[PDB]
Amino acid sequence: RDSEYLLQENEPDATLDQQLLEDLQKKKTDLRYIEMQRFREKLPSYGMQKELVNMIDNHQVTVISGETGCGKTTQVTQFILDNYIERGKGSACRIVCTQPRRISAISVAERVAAERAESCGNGNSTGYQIRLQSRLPRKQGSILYCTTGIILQWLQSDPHLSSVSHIVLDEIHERNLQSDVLMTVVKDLLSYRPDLKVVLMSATLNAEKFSEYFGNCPMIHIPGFTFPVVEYLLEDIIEKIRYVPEQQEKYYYEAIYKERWPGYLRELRQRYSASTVDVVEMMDDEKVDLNLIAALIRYIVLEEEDGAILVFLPGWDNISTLHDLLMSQVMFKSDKFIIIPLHSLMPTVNQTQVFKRTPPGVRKIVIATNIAETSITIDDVVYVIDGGKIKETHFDTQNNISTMSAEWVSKANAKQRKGRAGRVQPGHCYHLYNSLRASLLDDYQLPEILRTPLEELCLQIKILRLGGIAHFLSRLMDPPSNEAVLLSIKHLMELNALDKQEELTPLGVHLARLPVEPHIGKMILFGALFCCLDPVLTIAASLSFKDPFVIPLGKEKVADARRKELAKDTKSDHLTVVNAFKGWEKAKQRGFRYEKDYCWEYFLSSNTLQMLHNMKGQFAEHLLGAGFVSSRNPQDPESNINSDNEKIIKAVICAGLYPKVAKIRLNLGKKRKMVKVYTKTDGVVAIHPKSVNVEQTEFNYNWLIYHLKMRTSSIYLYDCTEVSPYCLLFFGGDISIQKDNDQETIAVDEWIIFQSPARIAHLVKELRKELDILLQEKIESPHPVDWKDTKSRDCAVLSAIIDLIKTQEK
Repeated sequence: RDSEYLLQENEPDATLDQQLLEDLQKKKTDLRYIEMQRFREKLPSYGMQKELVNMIDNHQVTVISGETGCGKTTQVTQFILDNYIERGKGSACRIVCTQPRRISAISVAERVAAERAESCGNGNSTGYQIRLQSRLPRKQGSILYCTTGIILQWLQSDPHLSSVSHIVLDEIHERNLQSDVLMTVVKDLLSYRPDLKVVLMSATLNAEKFSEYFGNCPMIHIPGFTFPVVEYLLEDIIEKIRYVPEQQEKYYYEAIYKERWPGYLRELRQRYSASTVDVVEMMDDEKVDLNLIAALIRYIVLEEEDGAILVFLPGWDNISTLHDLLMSQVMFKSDKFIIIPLHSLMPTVNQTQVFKRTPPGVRKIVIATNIAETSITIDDVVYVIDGGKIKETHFDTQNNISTMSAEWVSKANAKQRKGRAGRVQPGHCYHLYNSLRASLLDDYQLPEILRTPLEELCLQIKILRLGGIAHFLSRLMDPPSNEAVLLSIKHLMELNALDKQEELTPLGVHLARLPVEPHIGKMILFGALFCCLDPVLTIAASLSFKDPFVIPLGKEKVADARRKELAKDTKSDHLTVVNAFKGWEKAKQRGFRYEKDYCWEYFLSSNTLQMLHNMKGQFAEHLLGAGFVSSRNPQDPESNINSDNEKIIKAVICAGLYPKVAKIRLNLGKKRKMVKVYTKTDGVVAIHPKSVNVEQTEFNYNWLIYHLKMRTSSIYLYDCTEVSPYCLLFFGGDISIQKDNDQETIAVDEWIIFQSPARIAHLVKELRKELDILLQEKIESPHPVDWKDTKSRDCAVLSAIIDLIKTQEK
């Protein structure tokens, strides 16, 4: 599907070499092309054109460093292609350039195409490829921008990337998980592709680290900026706009801050007004001051010249909050402003705004996360407001709990955010951290591979059939600890994504093709297999990032009553989210006023709900690319035949949430205040309000599945549903028969004991085996399970599993 460009053959043609040379000379007489060349000559990269081309041509691996917007992303590919065209060998060029995000690959390809007076794709010189969407350029003498995830998928079809002549790894300083994997794969590939050219592009600082990693390959630095960008710190912002508000290693950095705090304020009084110093003193460092950002936006639009504004906020909750804060003011209601949120989980079509140039006198305001730190140009942006924070994952190998929080930005993220301005004219960057904070920021973020769960890392290593997982880890630039990888290996075995021999099962292959964590991937996969797609995607969307319920400090009683109403008799916090989501979808189409009244009455965040709606569409796209559904619509009827069956849904939840399994403790007393639990694997002992099942003294089964755990030593259960004992039997771990004696019992993972006929254990072993055969046949050419067949081997297997799950027995 996405391998169309890769699977082509690199076959240079002398006739096309002559056509490209003549076309280039014709371009040099075209007005629109000349004006683009005028802009290109202003870029710092243009002065280095001969040095860059000569160095890439003389060395297999090259490290190029330069400031943000120096021109690396849009120019280096063109310098390679145009040099080949001018030498009469343009058709020998098949250049692939990676971007960290899909919006970058699209916008950079459109910009390069425009710089060449061409449309993007359509068999022209430049195009892009992302998941399930492409504008492909011609076969030979072409440039293809894509995401690093696209190249990783390509390595499954051709581990040598045989038809690619140049591969340009951009933003390598952004040490994301996929980029570190790809970079290690490229390093191993060099000896197998002596004809391949590799270009590494990187921000000035620490660029030597990547040279050293690739055998001390030569480096070349592009100096300078195209335009100046003035930097303002928090004290400068408050002074300029006269703002008046309302009045382990990180632990020691805070002590340094607290120790230097009084002396910093003293020196701050010699340079700034006493009013602004008092405001800095009362600024809170735990959250971004969105009211300050709103006041700064007002000042820019009312006092500064035309130019778009780009705001960097940690996450979606801040973006929607600021968006509503602006839209509640009369000034921003008019069409003289266009306020555009930007989030990676938004649909691609919503993201493709922000690029259309604003007409004179109209102010564009983009509210983004760190997705906009990369080339999402545009750029008619003149003003950058850096909230000073970034959403980071932090994984504690103990308790196996990952925490997402708004951390202080690194100096690299700040420089990337400042660089978004000054791409076409002088700009301004406003940082919402004070000068003392700036001195205590890190140079770079910790690489993501050192601070996240590594289940996707191991699936990725395994699916590409490169080497053993131990040898590949040792080849990474920054290898993670062995204990973190074993925990991921252990988790993948409990999900049955790996077998006992640490080898991929058929399920693990499909999970490795889904770009989400395997627990979520297994849930949406079985939501597609069991034809209960829509409610499962809603549940999967709420397990990451969060549930839509917002319970103020005093409203627990009333909110619980509203939640038990939405729970009906499901005894399931996850189906409560389904019912809340469904009620919101109805109230949303009945006018914006009904939507607000519905969310207020049931203690719901309409902003979180909209995010859940966006993520459901992204999950369906993932299943489409993996061949498990026939369309991108989560409510497609062909994937929702069983969406009204609570038993099948609860089984799919269990398929995703195992081994997070909890046993209910029954108290002999009739009046049981709350429910006693124990999980033996965490080990939780209590269930936390506002859980629907807090006061439930009438459970149908003695087993619960859960997801969220709290980092505090006290072990709570945030959400849970009662699960059938046969769901744990089928979707669980190892099965065993035990004698009482004179009474046969079944065990799942030793600790889950049941009073069932012993032959059920043999049945589950056979149904698990049939399920593997079903998934194995899906590996070659994946197709959805055609449920209308009924008299099919795949439908009989899934029906037998569903029939076993649909069993009421305890």
